[PDB]
Amino acid sequence: TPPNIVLILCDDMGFSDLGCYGSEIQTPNIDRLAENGVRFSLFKNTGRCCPSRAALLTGHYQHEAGMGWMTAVDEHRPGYRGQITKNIPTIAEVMKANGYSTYMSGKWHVTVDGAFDTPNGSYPAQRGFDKYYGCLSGGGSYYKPTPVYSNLTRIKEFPDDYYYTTAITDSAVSFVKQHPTDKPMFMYVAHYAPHLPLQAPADRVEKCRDRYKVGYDMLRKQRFDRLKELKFISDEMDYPVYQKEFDGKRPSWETLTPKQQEQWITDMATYAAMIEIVDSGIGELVETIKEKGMLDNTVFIFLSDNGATKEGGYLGQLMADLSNTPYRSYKSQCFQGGTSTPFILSYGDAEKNKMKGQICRQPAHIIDILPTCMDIATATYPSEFKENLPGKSLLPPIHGKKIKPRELYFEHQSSCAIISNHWKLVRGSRNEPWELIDLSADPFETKDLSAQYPKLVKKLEAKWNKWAKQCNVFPLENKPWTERINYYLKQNPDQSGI
Ligand SMILES: CC(=O)N[C@@H]1[C@@H](O)[C@H](O[C@@H]2O[C@H](CO)[C@H](O)[C@H](O)[C@H]2O)[C@@H](CO)O[C@@H]1O
Ligand SMILES: [Ca+2]
Repeated sequence: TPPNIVLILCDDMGFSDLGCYGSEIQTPNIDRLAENGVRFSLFKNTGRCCPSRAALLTGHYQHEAGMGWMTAVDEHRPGYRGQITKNIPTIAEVMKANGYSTYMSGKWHVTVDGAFDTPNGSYPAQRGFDKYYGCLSGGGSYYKPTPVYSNLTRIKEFPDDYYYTTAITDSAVSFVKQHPTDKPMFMYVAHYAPHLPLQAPADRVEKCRDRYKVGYDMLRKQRFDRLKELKFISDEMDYPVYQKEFDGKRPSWETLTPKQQEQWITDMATYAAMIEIVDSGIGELVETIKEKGMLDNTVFIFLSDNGATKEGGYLGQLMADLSNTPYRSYKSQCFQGGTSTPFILSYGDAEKNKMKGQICRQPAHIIDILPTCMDIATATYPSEFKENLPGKSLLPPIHGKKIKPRELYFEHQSSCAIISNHWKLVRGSRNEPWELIDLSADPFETKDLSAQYPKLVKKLEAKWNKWAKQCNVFPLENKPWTERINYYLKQNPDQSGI
């Protein structure tokens, strides 16, 4: 059979949150996949949950798939349907067409929020997955997610010790146990952790608490120094302290009150525990693949949907500053902090890892997941659809072939970016000017060159506008969350996603 693929996606995890990307968070099972396999330094995602999940599932830019913004509202306009289109197959439908058994555990977040009570054609088990267990929602608690579905069956009752991360791991383990080993398996594990709220069993929090007592300044510099030791960042690079995003008043650890420090420690220890429990679960899933005799014919892939968030509030922004090290800004904008993710690709067969323990510096985007999975599987695109995938297989550069130049596109809430070769043109919103960043010299986006290269600003801006028009990105929208939902509910309260 062609190789099994286990595709693991964490939620709002920052660039340096894994041990193998310089973390104080202990991720021994993920780090072992990295040691066996390859880590990417320049893998980017969209900056937000629903767009990243649409792009991952389709291999297309988010607006082409109908998810320019979020499942919170269907805007009833091209690019912004709050839901993945029927008109582009998902990775599950592609793998199924090539004889794969398809399983998904965890967070979907590409079905319109108004369609949570009855399947509307966009549910996981209607879009290529033979088995699904998880919550369709992008939000909610670890103790009672809603709505939870087993395929198309609504689950209303939960055992008294329910924890969503544990249920995701246990459902994935159960799918592998039941998997007929004469068939290839495609397994998507969409973890909720470390998405808010901050919830974890007390023993795992207390296991993490001590290391956070030193505060974020000591921990953040230590992550930076580990990123140099690990060869993610050149020895000469200065430790970046970001002031712009804190309105010029970034509070040093010593500036917080005792009560604020104690709350930051508890919050970050809880965040760490949430990731450690995912890592324990990855351990369990790897153990199950071994027991089933599947390891030597399995490929593991790990990434995050978007950078760490400041949505938790003031102390949450300081958590996200630490998590996104060395990069600026957060989830929901197109700077490096919101868009940079770890990316690991690990063959269970040691001999199939041609860059064992190394970093691959191929620039890449979450659109690359589907063509990479099709290359692993020697899979053909379903014959009823024209194959127009904009992304690239990432297999050639980890099998010794030369890095290829990329042109990558970003938009979220009128935050916009194009990466073209070593250049990044980026804006925080339509209310902020384009900034031109030389990523080769200035990966932390600290020095705007736009005044120095006005012709290049114009060329990159024109490339971005051509992409945006072609992908149904326009018009841009930046109304904040509640105002935006109310506006489009008023325009058209049909949130059925039919
Ligand atoms: C109640 C309310 O209006 N809160 C909103 C948040 O929902 C929103 O955060 C997003 O929430 C969705 C919910 O499915 C996902 O959890 C997503 O990951 C979040 O980005 C934020 C956005 O800034 O605004 C309010 O807090
Ligand atoms: Ca997310």
